[PDB]
Amino acid sequence: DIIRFGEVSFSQLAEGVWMHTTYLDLMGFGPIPSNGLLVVNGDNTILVDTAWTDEQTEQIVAWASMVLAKPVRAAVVTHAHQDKMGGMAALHGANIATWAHPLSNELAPEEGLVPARNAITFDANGWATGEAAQSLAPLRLYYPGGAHTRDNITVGLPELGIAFGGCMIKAGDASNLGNLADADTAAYAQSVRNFAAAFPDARTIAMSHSPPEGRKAIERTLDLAEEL
Amino acid sequence: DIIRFGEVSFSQLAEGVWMHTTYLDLMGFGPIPSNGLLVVNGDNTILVDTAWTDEQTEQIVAWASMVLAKPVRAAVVTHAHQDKMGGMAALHGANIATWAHPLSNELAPEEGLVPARNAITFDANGWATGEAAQSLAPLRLYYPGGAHTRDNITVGLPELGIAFGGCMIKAGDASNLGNLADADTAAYAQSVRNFAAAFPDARTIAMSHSPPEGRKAIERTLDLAEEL
Ligand SMILES: [Cl-]
Ligand SMILES: [Cl-]
Ligand SMILES: [Zn+2]
Ligand SMILES: [Zn+2]
Ligand SMILES: [Zn+2]
Ligand SMILES: [Zn+2]
Repeated sequence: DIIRFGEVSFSQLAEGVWMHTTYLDLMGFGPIPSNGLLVVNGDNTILVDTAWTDEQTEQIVAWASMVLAKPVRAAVVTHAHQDKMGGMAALHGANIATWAHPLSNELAPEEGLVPARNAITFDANGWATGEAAQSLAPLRLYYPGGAHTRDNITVGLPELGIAFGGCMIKAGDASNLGNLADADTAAYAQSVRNFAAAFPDARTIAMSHSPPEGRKAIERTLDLAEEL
Repeated sequence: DIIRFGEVSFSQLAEGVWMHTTYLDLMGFGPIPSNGLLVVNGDNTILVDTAWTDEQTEQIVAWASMVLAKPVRAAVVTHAHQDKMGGMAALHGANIATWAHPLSNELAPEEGLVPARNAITFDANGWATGEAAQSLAPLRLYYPGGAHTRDNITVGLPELGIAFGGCMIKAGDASNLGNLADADTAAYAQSVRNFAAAFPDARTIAMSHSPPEGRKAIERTLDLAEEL
């Protein structure tokens, strides 16, 4: 079931938790879907990942404030690629506090992308702490290590049993890990393992480029990551 | 009009000149087409580019020897990416002399690809000379400079008015230059210009990822390359 608003497709994964999907024909080979989340916190929403473009990101922001009546107050992006950070400028124009891994902010300019305004502090165990943890709660943010990119992070909602693997996690029937141009192939398997252990009980596994699934998406991804 | 043989699609562009198209779902976003050529030289064919895989390349080789009755005697590859060099092992297994730009041979191992057995000697003007020019005639091979990759080369057939731009050239209605992960963005425009001037009279412009077209494909590609 899907609500289509402008260029955006919204699906409810759980109460207060929506998925947004937008498309871009990145390389002329056909439109590519990209998935993020909208997480309701009281009278507002947390945005996980932008759409591909400013204009698509603006449509997400308007949907949250005008249809959900839960305007976006903070956003976190899962690494410095265009499907996850392409609309950063629209967020900053709306004066929305934005958050990323410190390495995503270093890498974004060379990628043609705008850095977030805040660095997430991750503790020595890979969990967010400090201002990021407090402001983005109930979301739990976890850095699993290098995989799809060196800066990729993951976000979880343990109470609801939902964990979002970003672009690191691929579908349970994947034949490949998608775009490895900036991947960390040596660490990929272990970082999948860390993520699986960071959210050991979540049964709903969401990811950037295919719809939500069960934990087999982790199993297939690790299998693929192990034969790199 | 298209002949489908196994996984391969063959189109005749001119007498003695065929196009081969094969598909691979490279990143899980849908199958991607890749185009090469089969050029009849007397009782044999010259192969321009492999298919995505050994198995697809073997089907091209069998088609040439068994249906065309013009077995492949030499092959040239237009740079070190999988759509152009993925089936190098099948060529060498068939004992087919293979040829590439010297930089494609240096780059191929890190890409997971097998180097060709011969380096093409390009003269100071970017045209092939020596053994490559003699053995691959009537094909004219031209190095335009860095663009889609630093090693990309182009092949022409002036008498037939056909010029093949590889992956450097994109379609007349392209919105982007496809996969720029290894591109040379500073030199891209000038190398498109060099190619356009290397084959100034060809009216049929073939390329890797869309069907043959007129010279507007050059015009649109350069326009895109100029705004990088
Ligand atoms: Cl969990
Ligand atoms: Cl010409
Ligand atoms: Zn990515
Ligand atoms: Zn992605
Ligand atoms: Zn290429
Ligand atoms: Zn290509």
